[PDB]
Amino acid sequence: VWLANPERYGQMQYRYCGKSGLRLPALSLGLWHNFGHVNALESQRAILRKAFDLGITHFDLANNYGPPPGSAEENFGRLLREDFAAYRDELIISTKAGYDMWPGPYGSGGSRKYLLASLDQSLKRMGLEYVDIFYSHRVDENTPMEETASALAHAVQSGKALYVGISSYSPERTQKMVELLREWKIPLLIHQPSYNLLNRWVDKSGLLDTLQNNGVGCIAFTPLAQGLLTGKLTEANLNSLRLLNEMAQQRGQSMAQMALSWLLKDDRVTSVLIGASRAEQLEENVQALNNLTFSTKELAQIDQHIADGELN
Amino acid sequence: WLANPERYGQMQYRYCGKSGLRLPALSLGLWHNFGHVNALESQRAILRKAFDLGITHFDLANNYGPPPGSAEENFGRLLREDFAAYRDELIISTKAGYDMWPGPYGSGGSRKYLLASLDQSLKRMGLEYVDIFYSHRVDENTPMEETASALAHAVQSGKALYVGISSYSPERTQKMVELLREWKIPLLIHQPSYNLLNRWVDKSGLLDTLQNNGVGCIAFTPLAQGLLTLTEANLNSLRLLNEMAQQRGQSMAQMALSWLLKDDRVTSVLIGASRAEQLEENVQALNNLTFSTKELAQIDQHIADGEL
Amino acid sequence: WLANPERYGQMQYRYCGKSGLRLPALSLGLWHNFGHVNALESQRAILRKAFDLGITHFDLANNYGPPPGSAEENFGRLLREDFAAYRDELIISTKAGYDMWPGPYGSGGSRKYLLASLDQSLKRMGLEYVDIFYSHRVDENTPMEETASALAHAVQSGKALYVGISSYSPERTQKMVELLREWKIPLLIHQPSYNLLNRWVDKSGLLDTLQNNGVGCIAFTPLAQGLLTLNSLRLLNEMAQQRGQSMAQMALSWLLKDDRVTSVLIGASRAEQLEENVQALNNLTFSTKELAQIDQHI
Amino acid sequence: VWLANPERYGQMQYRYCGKSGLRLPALSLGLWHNFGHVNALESQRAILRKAFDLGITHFDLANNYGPPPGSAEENFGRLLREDFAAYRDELIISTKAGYDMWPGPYGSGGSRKYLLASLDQSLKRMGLEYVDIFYSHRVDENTPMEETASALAHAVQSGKALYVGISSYSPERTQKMVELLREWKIPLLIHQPSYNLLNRWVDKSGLLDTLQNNGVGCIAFTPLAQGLLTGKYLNGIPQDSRMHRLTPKMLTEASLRLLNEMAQQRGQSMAQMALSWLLKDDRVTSVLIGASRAEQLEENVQALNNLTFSTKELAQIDQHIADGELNLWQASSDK
Amino acid sequence: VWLANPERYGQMQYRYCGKSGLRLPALSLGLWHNFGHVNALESQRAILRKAFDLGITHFDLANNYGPPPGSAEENFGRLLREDFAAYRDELIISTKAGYDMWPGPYGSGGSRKYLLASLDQSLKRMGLEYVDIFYSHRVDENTPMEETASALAHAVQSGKALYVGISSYSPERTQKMVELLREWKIPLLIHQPSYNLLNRWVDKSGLLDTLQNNGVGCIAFTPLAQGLLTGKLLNEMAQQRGQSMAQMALSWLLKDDRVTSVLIGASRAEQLEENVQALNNLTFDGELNLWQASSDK
Ligand SMILES: NC(=O)c1ccc[n+]([C@@H]2O[C@H](COP(=O)([O-])OP(=O)(O)OC[C@H]3O[C@@H](n4cnc5c(N)ncnc54)[C@H](OP(=O)(O)O)[C@@H]3O)[C@@H](O)[C@H]2O)c1
Ligand SMILES: NC(=O)c1ccc[n+]([C@@H]2O[C@H](COP(=O)([O-])OP(=O)(O)OC[C@H]3O[C@@H](n4cnc5c(N)ncnc54)[C@H](OP(=O)(O)O)[C@@H]3O)[C@@H](O)[C@H]2O)c1
Ligand SMILES: NC(=O)c1ccc[n+]([C@@H]2O[C@H](COP(=O)([O-])OP(=O)(O)OC[C@H]3O[C@@H](n4cnc5c(N)ncnc54)[C@H](OP(=O)(O)O)[C@@H]3O)[C@@H](O)[C@H]2O)c1
Ligand SMILES: NC(=O)c1ccc[n+]([C@@H]2O[C@H](COP(=O)([O-])OP(=O)(O)OC[C@H]3O[C@@H](n4cnc5c(N)ncnc54)[C@H](OP(=O)(O)O)[C@@H]3O)[C@@H](O)[C@H]2O)c1
Repeated sequence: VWLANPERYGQMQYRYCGKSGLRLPALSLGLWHNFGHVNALESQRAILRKAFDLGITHFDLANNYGPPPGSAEENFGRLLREDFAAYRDELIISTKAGYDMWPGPYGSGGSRKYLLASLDQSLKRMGLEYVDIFYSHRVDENTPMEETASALAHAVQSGKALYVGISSYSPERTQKMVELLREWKIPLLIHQPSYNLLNRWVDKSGLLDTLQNNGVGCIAFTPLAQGLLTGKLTEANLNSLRLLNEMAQQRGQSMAQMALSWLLKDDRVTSVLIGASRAEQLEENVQALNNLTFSTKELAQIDQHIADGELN
Repeated sequence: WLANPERYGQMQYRYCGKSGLRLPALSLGLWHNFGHVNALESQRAILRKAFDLGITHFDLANNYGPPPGSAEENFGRLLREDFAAYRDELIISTKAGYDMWPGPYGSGGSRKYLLASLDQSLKRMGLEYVDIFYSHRVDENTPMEETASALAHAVQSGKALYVGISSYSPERTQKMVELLREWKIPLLIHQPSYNLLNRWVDKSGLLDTLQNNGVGCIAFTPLAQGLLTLTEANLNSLRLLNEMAQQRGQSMAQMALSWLLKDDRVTSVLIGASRAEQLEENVQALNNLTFSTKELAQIDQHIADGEL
Repeated sequence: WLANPERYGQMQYRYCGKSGLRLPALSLGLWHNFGHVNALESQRAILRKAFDLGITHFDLANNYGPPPGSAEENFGRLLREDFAAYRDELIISTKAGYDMWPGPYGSGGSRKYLLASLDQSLKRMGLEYVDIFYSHRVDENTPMEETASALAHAVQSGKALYVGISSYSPERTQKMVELLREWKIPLLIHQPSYNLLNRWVDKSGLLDTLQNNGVGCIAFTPLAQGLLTLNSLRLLNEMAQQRGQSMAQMALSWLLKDDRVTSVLIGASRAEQLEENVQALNNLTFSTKELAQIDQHI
Repeated sequence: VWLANPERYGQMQYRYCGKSGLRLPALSLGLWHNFGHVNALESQRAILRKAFDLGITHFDLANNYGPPPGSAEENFGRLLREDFAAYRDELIISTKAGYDMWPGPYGSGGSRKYLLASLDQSLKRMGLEYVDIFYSHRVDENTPMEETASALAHAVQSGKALYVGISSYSPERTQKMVELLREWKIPLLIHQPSYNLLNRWVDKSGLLDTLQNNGVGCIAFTPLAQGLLTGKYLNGIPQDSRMHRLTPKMLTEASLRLLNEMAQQRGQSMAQMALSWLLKDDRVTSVLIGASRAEQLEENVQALNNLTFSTKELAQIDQHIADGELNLWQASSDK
Repeated sequence: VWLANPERYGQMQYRYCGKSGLRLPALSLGLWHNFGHVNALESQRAILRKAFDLGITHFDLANNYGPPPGSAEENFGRLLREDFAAYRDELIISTKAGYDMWPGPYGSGGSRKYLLASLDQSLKRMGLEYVDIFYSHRVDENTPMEETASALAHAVQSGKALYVGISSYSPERTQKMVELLREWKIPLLIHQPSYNLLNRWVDKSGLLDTLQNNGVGCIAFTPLAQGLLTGKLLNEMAQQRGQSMAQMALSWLLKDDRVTSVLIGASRAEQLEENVQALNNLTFDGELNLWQASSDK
């Protein structure tokens, strides 16, 4: 019998997702790594329990997370049944379809076949009646967005997803998906782009404007550039990373914490989607919330060191 | 049973019209050879070979057998036995429109027949849904509004992922596209008879209507039920068409299929089989999909000369 | 589908040993012609004709097909389609003992094999229980106490109404009667190979063991697989002609000439063969002279 | 989809269990270690697939195997569903109740309450309608054997277990259990004692004679003394070993260097000889090995190539291999 | 989510029930009163939680406990589902049939009809596959004991009761029930008689000897004479021992290995806390046996 921390909602920051009434935790946990059948279930269990005890209420999955593909969703479903029986309604669970999942022409892409068949498999693996958020995981340029949109609408209409989202769509495609979903009277909830201090296509492309103009949330994935922004590649690269680490030290933050605080420095990002291989990493990362302020000078110096090391 | 791991290596897949659904260039139909009059072991060897060759689309109708219904039952049986892990790699269709059961609700295009028939097909196959449900033919006594709305209810209720029509004129096809658009459903596919010796589809303007509306085309009786495998002039022309195939290094069947697949106007050709070896032969059509301008003229000329 | 209303008018039924169960004098076996290699419509026409002739007993085993299990599955399908309203008018048997599935639990007489096999058979046929469950053969490496107790568990648990054995010697039969009596279950039936050209049953004393213990006898391969349909076979055919019978009919009548045999378990590949075979019942008498001449030729 | 090795039944030896018709593989796999939630499911899957591909058809479990308790049974149930859907009827699956499993007075021991509640939990964890063998896992001197026996009989009668067994019972208690089960017309199938070259209470006590006289099988547990009889601890304690994760207290001055020579002389590893030795007698039905990786199964099954020992060999072993003081289950067998 | 006290098994004493392997807590909770639909569910919840947190693992019910009849079993089923979902297998739950439950000739007594139909209703009310102990609740002199026994034996054989018991049977009828149940290879587990300082028919009749000789446990009911032995001259002896009167009355029953358990009631948690402290000092007619009709037959 497991009891979650009664103070779990006392310290975490929650942000409204775009114009919706759904509040996401400022840090969410992704299950891309460390939740496959290659990882011991006890290690996974400790991570999920610590995340919920820190008030992280959003867990982000996809069909092909593991390895092997599907295993994160299965393991998550097991831990849900064992430790989160009483807590499902306090969690926001997402899954996605778009990348290679199973063999053949219906195992990848953006067709109605793949999306709806995949959603069913994901709900069965996780033991859920519905996900909170179902995503088109990437752009499929060979499926008309009308078809992808109508699949997402069917997920909602049928009660298999409460809300829908997209991931790695250009601003123009995002705008088209908002419009197609509006024809079904469904608001696009959220957009999940890769976004970190060293990868700012989101800024440069004008995505954040499209999102804000349409009331769509933003959840940043690989916010630590998969560990590059943690301190653990040319000479100028390393020297810049060293200087960024020194800025983080000046702020009283690890490099990881400053990378997260930077994404969260303004309202433009709803949540950052962190990974963890152990509970202590969650404890460190959520402390990013203790220092979300950057001076104009700091923001310039950060961009400058990135310019100087050619980390763009 | 384990499907061939290399099954997706050689088959060609085509997007169905403007949709994201990729059909195999050759699909298997179950019109013949899958009734209760046919041994289940023979059926099993055919379906297993089809999937091993990368044929992912299996086309059924309520009344396929004989007797009526039995193709769907037998398929369902084999699906459970051998394809338990593979449903989501398959495109399965059924249809309603011809005589299936006695009386005024057993044929035609009414909401009663279509929906009651879809339910019977899902139960016989053991499926929650078909990938493609079709109106199997035109019913001039049911308003197309009723037929279209029945197809829409199928989609809405989760009993069919997509819908199609079979043997509709270009004008009726265009009206069905429009009626289904009112429901925000794109018509996926049209299934006409179409082969070297039967080109109403081209001449009527059907292929243009399909392409213009982003509807796929799957050719039924692509071998003219074996003719492409009778007066003197007919036979003599078929002999010459056979010789052109020989020149190409193809059987007549393979050339007949390649010809339909020579361009993007056809999504798929719907072949039958009574044994596994015929599937092996037919899919080799993909090795030679090119026809010169001269070849296409000579083919049409021999067809003209034999009055085929 | 409606069964012939006169189906009980002509068939002869015999009490199985001392029990109250009446079997038809001719029963249908599904050893051949009911596999996935045989079209279902042909199978359907055979079963409908058998029931229309009053044959109420259908004999199956786990490994009947081919492939193994397919007879039981095809039977289950036809039961559901055509015999939905008639299950309680039918006596259905199955068996375990021969090779069914790979490995050490897929053959023989163990509790593991018999009880697992029964479960698979009931699932393949779509039945809550069989009327008769059999040990299909002797397993000299499993103690009979184990085999018997498995059969008893089948009865106690409601998976089989009665139990039987097949191809057991008179001595092993007697032991199985005794082991089952310890459970207060009477052995219903013995199924031996028995025909004009294979009479170990007579020579061994089996029929006496069966009668003494009230156990029924159902003869399998009663036509020696079709052989009883060269110079001696010619003369046996001439005796059949003299009786106004086909050779097949005489072979069956011969087995049924005594109260010693409850039923003969025929196979059929088409309906017409059933129609011919049941007419054996029109001439069940043999003179002493005939019986001698038959033995003399054969 | 997964396909088992078609030749899986070509090399393994199967032995009739006592006087029953149940044939166990001469090597069985136990899930005491390496199948908990602390062990990756992929590693477990590779072990079970290799075991079945070698013809090992018997998997032995217990309620409290893991860690944590219950997790071996849950993981096994998952793998059964995923890889062995078509093969359940080719497997012999056991579980047990008798050690500490859950808190309180009903969570340990031999009572009808504990045994029947536990069997239900094991079936639910494994996703099975029944186990092939249900055991009383040890002696409980405070529960009358009549109660324990009757609980095992209810397991059989109700269809939750095909056969029943006992583990670590003295010859006298074994004999009583055979008698009490006979009153229910159930034959006791099997006895599971600790038995290896360095732990021979089974020989000394007369247990093998009791078992044969009652037609009861014998499945030898810790047949490698947990790894000690593998030689893996002759020149150091390896990183990837149970002892680094069974302690170095067991490596006393008191055998292994001598035994290793004898094994070399036979063309066997020490592990193989240890197994062959248990299997030299037709009264040992099987040896119940553990494995932390597939390669260990491949080595161990080759024990079956050399099951013969000369009088001299047996004499030297009896002379020169003293009790190892490693029977951690002696409490049960001394009652 | 509710978590039971992790030290719940640290203080309670457990006793083997007769010759069986089943260990009952020395104090068990009965639901005769205070668990009907006339009692707030929150109050009931606080009592059961405290009982378990003190290591009391046995809860004793009957079909007609309430009021109204059946309601204790229903309330208990609810609380089981809400707070004891993870703990069923740590609990010993009993029910009974024998007194008036429903109208008519099948609603009382010892017939196979009443006992088996009643067991099915009890299991449905409590949401349980089986009870740990099913009892014949009293003697029915108009049903042959062979019938009652066989009904108890069917409960066990069918998996609806793990063990069976009897309540308020004379020594002679107890002995007959032991013998009848042995013909089914079932040992009678337990006898539940009224027994307290002011009501000792159990001693005088020879029942404790019959029980011990047959390996049957004894669970004492109305051990506080319903509250009379709580205080609301004996009180002065209790004071001398450093005990409340209640504690001394319970200690007295538990002074011997003759009593497996004393079956207390409670209307609030604090009474459980007080009563279990009886275990700290186990060393040493009121005309109130309202269940004497049954024990006199
Ligand atoms: N939609 C998409 O296309 C997409 C693509 C990628 C990811 N994502 C999502 O985003 C999530 C985040 O991606 P990611 O795993 O690359 O996240 P990240 O936050 O970029 O890196 C996470 C990893 O960095 C390490 N780490 C985390 N906190 C740390 C700390 N305080 N100090 C040192 N190291 C630390 C851990 O790895 P070690 O255990 O190796 O130390 C952890 O597993 C995923 O789980 C997934 O759901 C989505
Ligand atoms: N317990 C055991 O060990 C065991 C072993 C074997 C059989 N059996 C049982 O015994 C049953 C009978 O075995 P069986 O099929 O060999 O029996 P059989 O009656 O000796 O031979 C039947 C076959 O003979 C042919 N036949 C039948 N009637 C005929 C007629 N009137 N005219 C011409 N040909 C005729 C048919 O074969 P064609 O028409 O194809 O030539 C038919 O399939 C089985 O179905 C089975 O249930 C049991
Ligand atoms: N009834 C009971 O009370 C009881 C008690 C104990 C056990 N058991 C049963 O008996 C089974 C076996 O117990 P056990 O695992 O201690 O038996 P074991 O066979 O004495 O020990 C097996 C361990 O030895 C190592 N090993 C095996 N083969 C090897 C080789 N060829 N080379 C090197 N190392 C090798 C492995 O450990 P590492 O690789 O991790 O070092 C493996 O996990 C249990 O799984 C359970 O089913 C029952
Ligand atoms: N088999 C049968 O025929 C039969 C018959 C009767 C009972 N029983 C069983 O035995 C159980 C016990 O019956 P019972 O409730 O009369 O038993 P009891 O132990 O004689 O009395 C319990 C009652 O005494 C009062 N009390 C308890 N502890 C106290 C304390 N420490 N200080 C002050 N007052 C205290 C409480 O009543 P207040 O707090 O409201 O005053 C409580 O409801 C029943 O629940 C039932 O399961 C069986």
